[PDB]
Formats: sequence, structure tokens, C-alpha cells
Amino acid sequence: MTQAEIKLCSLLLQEHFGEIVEKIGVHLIRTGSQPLRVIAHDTGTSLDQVKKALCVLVQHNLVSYQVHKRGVVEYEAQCSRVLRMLRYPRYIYTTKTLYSDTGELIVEELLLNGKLTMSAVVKKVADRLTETMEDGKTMDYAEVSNTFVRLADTHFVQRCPSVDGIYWQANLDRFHQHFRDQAIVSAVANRMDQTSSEIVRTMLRMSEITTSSSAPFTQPLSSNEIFRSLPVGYNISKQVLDQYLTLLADDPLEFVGKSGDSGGGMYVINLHKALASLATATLESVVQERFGSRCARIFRLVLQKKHIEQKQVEDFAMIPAKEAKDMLYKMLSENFVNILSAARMLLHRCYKSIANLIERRQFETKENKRLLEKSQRVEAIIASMQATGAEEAQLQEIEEMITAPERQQLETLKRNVNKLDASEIQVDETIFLLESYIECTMK
Repeated sequence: MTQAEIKLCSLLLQEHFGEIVEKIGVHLIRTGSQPLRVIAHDTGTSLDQVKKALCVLVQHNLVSYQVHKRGVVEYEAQCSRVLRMLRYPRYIYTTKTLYSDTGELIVEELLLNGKLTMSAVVKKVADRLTETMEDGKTMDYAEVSNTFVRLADTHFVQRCPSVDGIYWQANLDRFHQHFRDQAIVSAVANRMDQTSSEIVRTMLRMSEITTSSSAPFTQPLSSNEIFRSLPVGYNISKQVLDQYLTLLADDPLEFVGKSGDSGGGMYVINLHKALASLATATLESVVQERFGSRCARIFRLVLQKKHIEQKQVEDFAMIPAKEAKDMLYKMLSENFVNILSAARMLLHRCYKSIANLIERRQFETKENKRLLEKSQRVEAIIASMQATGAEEAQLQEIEEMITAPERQQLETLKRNVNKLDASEIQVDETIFLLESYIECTMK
């Protein structure tokens, strides 16, 4: 499935909605397609509790329902859809980035309330932005709506189909398109230079509609029209563009390759090749993570030919025999070369690490429950103090409640909450990559 995939799903639902949604969700994954009744029977849970759980499931766009064989309304969960709940913040913040905070909010609710019509969102946010606005001026519904439309135009927002409305949702596919796009652009930017990567961005910008998020290669595009779709910040010449192009295609890395020429040369982007190299580098950093620079350097030499045999291993190693033997074992030991294979393996290892993360976060607030509220009251004492009876001695009394270790633990826990939160994000990006390669290898 895998096991960690399931476990992860569970934790997800638990955090967002409750034990009800989790139990049933878990069951919908575990037993595939099932009517309301068989779910309420195998779970040992009533039908109203079942019905409540399904509400938060579908409304939020995750569970599917279809009328099977004997006209029975059967229900089903979709694993990938559950896991997308992870990228959710990054999806959000990138939106904040691109179409301001106005955008930030639009998306913010479209996931957390799931299915919502155009209007509902528009006003929801306008008021949710009038509360932030300096007392007055108000948020004109229009700007809100513009950004919304702009989202539906760039396909970052699309409609809820059919089996003052009606419903709209988040097109995390065009998000995958953009993350794919960015990961790529930046890879050029670090493996080549800024100008090159800007060309890429130009290519992807005209390959954001005519091509897919899982296509191995884009659509052919001539030097001339690319030179035409040039950004305004770049006043770069044709011949410049030409030496650049020839360089890009004929690059040992090869994330781009020529298709015709023709005039002024037909050119393609190698999505497959690009993804594989991305994953490869990730692997390099992992080898350097647990088996260090020593084994990472040797790993980098495994990129030319091999696994199997050692004749050329110890030779290209530049170290004694016994050493080359040991490290050769360690790399094939946890299956490190088989590209896709190690990729999928790694993927599971990700899911595992995540389980750990949530576990520790969950438990830290769990066992430190009797400290959470103690802090809350403390704050609710300066609520009616900074303004009414600004009493400094009262503030000291507040300080004497929270003895040294309790607050040092609040800091300890808070910092640990962070170590987790950060690691979490990191893994997310990593997962997007892996899965995107996995789907890319689906040609």
C-alpha cells in the first residue's frame, strides 16, 4: 500500500478532523469500495457516526462514492489524495507569494472547507481581510475576485464537475506543474547559471498548457518564437540565444535536447532525464548523510558504470582493497545502480520518517498537556492588566507562577516542535520529487 502510507493517512485525518474520520477513512483504504452499512458493521460503529465521518471526508474532496451493482451507494478512499494534505501549506504559501495575501486566503479556505462556490469564498475572504485592514477602507470584493479569476485562468483553480454557486476546488496538478517547473529552473540555475534558467522558465511558461505534469518530454519550440516570448527584464540577442541553446542541448547533464533545425532550430525539454538527475542528486546527499562524503564521493563514481563487479570499483576508488569491499557491500546493502528501484525504496523510507515526526509532535503536546493551559491562563491575566491595572508586581506574580523548569520545558518542547515542523517540510519537497519521477516513469 504501503503500511507507512496507511499509518500516515491515519495520522493526517486524526490531526485535522478527529477519531471518527480516521477510523472510517482507515477502513475505506483497508477494504476498498464499501456501502454505508458494511462500513457501520465491520467497524463496530453505528450508521450516524459513519455518516458524520463521511461528511468531512467528501466535503473536503477526498472520499469517493459510486452506486455499485445492486443500486447500493458504495464508498471509497483514495490514498494519494490523502497524502496531498502534506504539501497543503507549501501550496498555500507559494500562492501567497504569487498573487499576494489576497490569494493566500482564497486557497487557504478552499482546502480546509474543501468544496466552496465562487461567491462564498469571495465574501468570506473580503471580510477576513477587512478585519485585517486598518479600521475602514474595507476590502473591495473586486480585487479578491480578480485574483480568483486569475487563478481559474492559470488553472490553479478549477470547477467541481458532475456525476449563486456552484462548487470550485484546488488544482494541485498545475501546482505539480509549477513545482516540477521551479525544481527544474533552479536545477539549471545551480548546475549552469541564472540566464540559462530564465530561458527554461520561458520554455515551461509556454509548456504549462500544451504539456502534462507527467509527460517525459515537452513540445518542440523554435529559437525565434522563444526569442519572441522573452521576458522584459532581458534584452538578450539572437546569437546570444543561439550559442546558449546549442550549449543547453549539447550538455552532458542534458535536461534539454534538439529536435529539428529547421529554423532557428527546433528544441525540446527532457522532463524524464531532468527528473532522474534530480532524484540522483538527492541520493548523493543521502549517501553523504548516512555514509558520508567518503561513501558519497565513491557513490558519485558509481554514476559512470556499475553496481557489479568490484574489479573496476577498488581500481577507480583510490584506496586499499578491504575498504572498497566494505563500502561496496554497504551501498548495495540497502539497495543503492538501479535508478527507479532505489527511488521507490527511498519513497517508503520517507513515509517512515514522517510517521516518526508526527508521533513526536503528537506525543510532545500529549504528555505536556498539563502546561498548555497553565500558559493560557498566564496570558489571560495580562488581558485585563496592561490596560486596566498595569500592575508590575502582578506581572512578577505571573512570573512566579511559571517557575524556571516549566518554562524551560516550554522552550524545549517548542524548539522540538520546530525541529519536527522543519524536517516535515524538507521531506515534503523530497516526496513531491520522488512521486513525480515515479509518475514520470509511467509512460
